[PDB]
Amino acid sequence: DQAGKSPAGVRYHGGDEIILQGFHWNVVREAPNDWYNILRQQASTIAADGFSAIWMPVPWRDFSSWSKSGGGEGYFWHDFNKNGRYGSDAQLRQAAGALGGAGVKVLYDVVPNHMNRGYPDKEINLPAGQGFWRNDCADPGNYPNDCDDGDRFIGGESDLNTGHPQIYGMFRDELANLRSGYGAGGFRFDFVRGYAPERVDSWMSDSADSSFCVGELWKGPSEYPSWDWRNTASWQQIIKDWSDRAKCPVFDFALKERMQNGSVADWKHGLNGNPDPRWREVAVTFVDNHDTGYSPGQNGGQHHWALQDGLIRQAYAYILTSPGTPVVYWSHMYDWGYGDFIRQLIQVRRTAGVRADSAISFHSGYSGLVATVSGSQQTLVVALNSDLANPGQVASGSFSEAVNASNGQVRVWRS
Ligand SMILES: [Ca+2]
Ligand SMILES: [Ca+2]
Repeated sequence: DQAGKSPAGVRYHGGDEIILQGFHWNVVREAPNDWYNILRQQASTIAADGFSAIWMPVPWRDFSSWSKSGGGEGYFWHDFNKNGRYGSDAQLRQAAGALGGAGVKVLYDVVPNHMNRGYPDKEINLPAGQGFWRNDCADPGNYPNDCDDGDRFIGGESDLNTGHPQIYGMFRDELANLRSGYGAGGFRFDFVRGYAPERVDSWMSDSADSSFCVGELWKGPSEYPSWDWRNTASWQQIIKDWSDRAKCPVFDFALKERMQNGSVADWKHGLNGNPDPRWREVAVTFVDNHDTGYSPGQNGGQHHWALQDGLIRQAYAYILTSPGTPVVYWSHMYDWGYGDFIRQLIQVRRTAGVRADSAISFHSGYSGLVATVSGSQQTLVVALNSDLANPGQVASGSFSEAVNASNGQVRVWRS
């Protein structure tokens, strides 16, 4: 595993990560108080399957509950105590130690934008009237105010002033605590529309400068005011701007938007397909997560923007053979039967030496998506939902078949 920032200082940890999202939405209900135990038992399998990193659930305990129903998943934590719904503090340390010991770096989901302000029994008790909260200031709507330089979560009454020096430092110190005591190799930043991107750069500089970073900016052009250049920008431009200012890789919601709304041919318009390596190498690609996708259990999870059945293998073949940094969803890998296919694709990626900045060229004249990917060791030809017959139609050189699945709807050849 190679470390290192990008030529622009973006914390993509060498560009060679292959990430597992290590939970689904209903874990706290399907495996009560037992998930860290399961992750520890699975650590050697996760490593054998080829993952270099695991995105862990929010480690801060969350005892919220609402009624559709949910709660406890981590995104409405009430303090940093690790004895939450995924397992105990001791069980987390054991899981992180087993994962890191197997070569899987541990990335913690962290939620700075808000906390369960009203929870009656908690270690973090921030009064009103000192500037600790968004709503200490006038709050006319969902946009920055004088106590919060980003957007708000629902009504905003639980949004923290993350730029207040005491609140900034509270998170700074907890990121350091996760690194020194819980084996953190980096962080996944939740709801980054909620606070300044520069604050993520500051947090990482202070507490984990050489670690891996990724932020979730999920905000389409139409959510920006009419005077904001982002209101008429592409999804790529919006998330790339965030990554520039955070010095952090960013989830490729431009690719997700094309997978949900466009054709397979159109998947080339994700951030990870951009011909400028400074653009595509900061993309963190994914098929579904705990929010967009289904989960086992109640209500099928959230499924807010789920990829249809018929495209799952194509989508995994695309992200695992292409630039950017790919993320595999727990339930596709270990619940729903795509594991052997994904295992094969990870081996193909590693054997070809595809990394976050590998070149990718898209070919016209065929149906579907046809791409040539320049790995450090091999060239790949990838044909998804395509009438391409063979790689010699689009590439020079000698090729052999590496993947052929779904009646030829997923084909990969390697040089
Ligand atoms: Ca690395
Ligand atoms: Ca906020």
